[PDB]
Amino acid sequence: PPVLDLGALGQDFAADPYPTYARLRAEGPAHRVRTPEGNEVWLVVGYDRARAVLADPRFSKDWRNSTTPLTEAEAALNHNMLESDPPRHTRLRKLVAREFTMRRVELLRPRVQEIVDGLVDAMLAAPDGRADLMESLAWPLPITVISELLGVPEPDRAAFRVWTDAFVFPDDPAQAQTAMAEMSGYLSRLIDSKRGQDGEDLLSALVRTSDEDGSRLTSEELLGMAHILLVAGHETTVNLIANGMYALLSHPDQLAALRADMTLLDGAVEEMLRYEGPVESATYRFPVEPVDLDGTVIPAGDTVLVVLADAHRTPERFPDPHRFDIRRDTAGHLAFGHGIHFCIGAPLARLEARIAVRALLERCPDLALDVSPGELVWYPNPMIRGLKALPIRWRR
Ligand code: HEM
Ligand SMILES: C[C@@H]1C[C@H](N(C)C)[C@@H](O)[C@H](OC2CCCCCCCCCCCC2)O1
Repeated sequence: PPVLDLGALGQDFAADPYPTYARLRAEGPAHRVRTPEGNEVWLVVGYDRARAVLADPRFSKDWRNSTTPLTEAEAALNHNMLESDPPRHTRLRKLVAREFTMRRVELLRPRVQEIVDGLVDAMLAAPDGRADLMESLAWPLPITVISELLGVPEPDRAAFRVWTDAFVFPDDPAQAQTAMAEMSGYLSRLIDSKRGQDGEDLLSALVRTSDEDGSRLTSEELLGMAHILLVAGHETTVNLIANGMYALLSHPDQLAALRADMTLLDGAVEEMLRYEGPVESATYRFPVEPVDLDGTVIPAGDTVLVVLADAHRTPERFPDPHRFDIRRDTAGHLAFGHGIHFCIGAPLARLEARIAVRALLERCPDLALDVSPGELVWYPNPMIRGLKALPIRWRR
C-alpha cells in the first residue's frame, strides 16, 4: 500500500481529519503516511489498538531507539520524562509527582479563580460585546498559572510565548530551530537566576535538588523538566478551553442543558476531551524490535503516532461517536493518554477548564459563536487539534 500524503489534502483535512482516519481504520490498525510537514510516520488508529499501543512497552519513547536524526537544538531539550523509558522515566516523574496530585492542585483553586475572574472582567469591558475567546482567556489563563508555579517572571512571558508557538506550530523549519535554541538559552539563564535565591517556586526547588545531587537530576534533565512542564502548560489546556467552548456554542441544545443544570459541568468537560480534545495524536513512539499489528509489521525505530482523535470516534467504544453529548459515558477516553506516561497535569488542566467554562456561562449572557463554524480555521499540526481564533459575542 502506498504512503498516503496528508499534505496533499489540505486543509480540509486540518478542519475535519475524522473521515480520513475512519477510512484508514476500516482497512486496519497501522498506516504509513506523510505528514503535512513532510515526515514519514506510522498512524495507529482504532480505539482498542490505540489504547494498547499507548501502554505497550515494545513502543519506546526514548530517541536512542529511534532511527530519526535530532538536531542539536532538539536534542538539548529531550532529557525529559515524556521522552524517556523506565528507569529514567520513573526517576524523573517521581521528582514532581507530588506537585500535581488532585489534593495539591486543589490548593491552587482560589488563585485560578482569581485569574479567571480578572480575564473575564477585562473581556467584558469590550464596548461592542465581542472578543476572540482565545486571546482573551484560553491562551493567558494556562500560561499564567504555569508561569507562577514554575517561577517565570511576568516580563519574560511574552517572549516565551512567541518561541513556544514558533516551534509547536512552525510554518518555517529554520524558525522552529532558532526558537528552540533561544528557549533553551532562556531556560538555562532562568535556572541560573534561581541559584542561591531561596525561592519556593517549583523551579527553585528542582534547582536545589539538582545542585544537591546531580545524579538524581542532571543539569540537562533539569532544563528538560522546566521545558516540558512549561510547553505542556502553554499548548494543551488552551485548546481544551477553545475547542470545548466551540463544542458548546455550536451544539446550542447542549449549551442550554448545561445552563439549566450546572451540576453537569464536570461531565461536560470530559465530553469536550472525548469529542474534541486538544491532542489529535500522541507523541512519538519507536518500536524497540519489529512489531506486527494484524499482519502489518512496523520496523524497529520507525516513528509511530497513536491517533487519539480516531480512537474517540470509534463507534464500538463511543456509540453515536459524532454526537457531542455532555451526559455521555466518557470513561476510558484517551485524551490524557494511557499507561506510564498518562498526563501528569490532568488534575491541573481539569481545574482550569472547569473554572473557565463555568465563568463563561455564568457571566456571559447569551454567549454566542460570532462566526459560522465553516469560517473557523484550524491549525494544520497533526498532533494538535487547535483553532487559530474563536470569535464570540454576548449581550451587553
Ligand atoms: C487539557 C490539557 C492536557 C491534555 C489533553 C494533555 C494530554 C497529555 C497526553 C495525551 C499525554 C501523554 C502523551 C503520550 O503518551 O504520548 C500527556 C503527558 C504529559 N503531560 Fe499533559 N495534557 C494536558 C495538560 C497538561 C498540563 C497543564 C501539564 C503541566 C503540568 C501537562 C504535562 C504533561 C507531562 C509532563 C506529560 C509527560 C508525562 C510522562 O511522560 O509521564 N499536561 N499530556
Ligand atoms: C516532545 C515533543 C516534540 C514535538 N516536536 C519538537 C517534534 C513537539 O511539537 C511536542 O509537543 C506538542 C504536541 C502535543 C502533545 C500533547 C502532550 C502534552 C505533553 C507536553 C508535550 C508538549 C506539547 C505540545 O513535544
